[PDB]
Amino acid sequence: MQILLANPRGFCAGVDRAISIVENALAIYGAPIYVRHEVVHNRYVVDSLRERGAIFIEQISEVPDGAILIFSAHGVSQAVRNEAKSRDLTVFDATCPLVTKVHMEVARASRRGEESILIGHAGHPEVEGTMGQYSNPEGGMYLVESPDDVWKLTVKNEEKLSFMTQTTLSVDDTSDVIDALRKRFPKIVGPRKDDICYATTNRQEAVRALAEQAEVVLVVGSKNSSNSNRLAELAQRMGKRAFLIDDAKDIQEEWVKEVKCVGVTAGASAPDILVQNVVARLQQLGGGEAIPLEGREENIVFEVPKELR
Ligand SMILES: CC#CCOP(=O)(O)OP(=O)(O)O
Ligand code: SF4
Repeated sequence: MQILLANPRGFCAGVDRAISIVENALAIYGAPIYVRHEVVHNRYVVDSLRERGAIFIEQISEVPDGAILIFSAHGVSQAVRNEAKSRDLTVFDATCPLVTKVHMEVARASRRGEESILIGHAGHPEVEGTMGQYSNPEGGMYLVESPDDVWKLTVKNEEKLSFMTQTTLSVDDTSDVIDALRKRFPKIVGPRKDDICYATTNRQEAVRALAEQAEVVLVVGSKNSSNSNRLAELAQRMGKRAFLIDDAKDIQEEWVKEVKCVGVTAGASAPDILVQNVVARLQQLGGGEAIPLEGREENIVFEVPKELR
């Protein structure tokens, strides 16, 4: 059985930065370091940091006075930031710079009292954080997930309306939402295409290329990782069996029995050691040397804040 690896796969710049922010905090200050939300949506990363003394919480009321608190890479609402600010807390922010870019646009619209529409998935932490930058009661902030949602939306003033997107969506499904937004609201203002980041765009392109060759695609990523779920979904819609897996223990032999070509990729929150162990397991199940596919080269790095070198 041939093993193909998607390219690019695995860690993006925001996820490597966020992990480094928590590890460096641990190394500088010792345990415990409190983290608001999973720093990134990967069970192995989160367990690793927990075993080293990071304590992951959902609400600032779970953090003691005097504690060091880190915001996860997905970002936080103004209310959460204000709650940490009004408390005794030393705060480091691991929000990806490409999520903060979206937050600044929502802040701008809020200050103008002009309504905004975010395209994104209800209850995802990034959507909570981004919706949470809008505070002006005179404007409005609305979430849509599908064209049907756009067809039911009514707003106060459609001549002054802008849109933003979550960073880890399906490029194709988002494009259909934006097409609806523009038909429904011809004066709506947005970015040229969406706020989907380079890493999400690039890993979707890479898994498309992988699924063209492979019969079965394994995506290394946790169940609550939006971008990892989008890679599996993309492969499934191309008619390949695709499985979202945390690690090699998840691989069921039946999924690859009699399969001549198996493809592996990884979401932007999955460490390469997990892919290495997946490949080892596929080799126990008959696979040969893993062959990386040619891919678009990535070169962006985001540095940790100077305070945490
Ligand atoms: C912030 C961020 C990021 C990329 O990985 P993730 O943590 O799995 O996040 P998503 O659930 O948004 O995909
Ligand atoms: S998936 Fe994109 S926006 Fe999210 S942390 Fe990675 S680089 Fe930043």
